Amino acid sequence: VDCATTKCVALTFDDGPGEYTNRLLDELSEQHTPATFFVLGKNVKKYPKTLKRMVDEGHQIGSHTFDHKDITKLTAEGIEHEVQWTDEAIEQAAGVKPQILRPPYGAHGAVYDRLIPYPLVLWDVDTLDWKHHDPQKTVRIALEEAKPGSIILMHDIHESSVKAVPQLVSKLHDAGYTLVTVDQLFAGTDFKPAKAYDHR
Ligand code: NI
Repeated sequence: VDCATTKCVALTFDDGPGEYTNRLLDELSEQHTPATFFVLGKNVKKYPKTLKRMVDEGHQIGSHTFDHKDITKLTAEGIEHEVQWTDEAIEQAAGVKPQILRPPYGAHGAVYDRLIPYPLVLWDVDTLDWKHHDPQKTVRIALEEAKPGSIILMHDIHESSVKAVPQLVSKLHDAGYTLVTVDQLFAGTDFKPAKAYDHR
C-alpha cells in the first residue's frame, strides 16, 4: 500500500496479549485487516503461539515495555530493562524483533527517548476504551476522529475491543480508508529511532 496517496489508517491495540487477543485476531482475519499490537513483555511470556499468529497473519508487533511503567519514572538501566526484557520475550515467542515502541501512558521525553532503539509511536485518535470499555463508543470516536494518516489507539484488555472491531473495520472501510500496519503507514517517510510520531 502507498499511504502517500492512499488514505491510510493504522488500527493499534495496547497492553496485550490476553484472553481476548485470539478472538480479536479472528475478527481481523475475517475482514482481511492488519493491525499493530503494542505488547506488554510480561504478557508475552504466556502467549507465544498468539504472537506467532500476529506474524503469520500479517500484523505488526511493537513493544509496550515489559511491565507498563512510565519510562520517565525510570533510570537509564530501568529503561534498558523495560526495552530489553520485552525484546527477549518477543524474540522467544515469535522469532522477531519489534521495530517500534509505544511508551506507556504516552509518557516520554527527549532525554529518555534517546535510549530507545526504535521510533516512538503514539497516536492521534484515542478511543478512550481504557475508560469506558464500550464497543460502540470505541467505534464512534475512531470513525469520526480518524483522518488520512491517523493512528487509532485501542486496548486489547477487554471484551469491548473484540465486539468493536467487526463494526469499526466495516465503517472505516465504508468511510474510504485502507487499514495498514504502522510500518506501512510510515513507509517512505523519515521514520527514525528515539523520535516520537503520532500521525503520518
Ligand atoms: Ni498501555
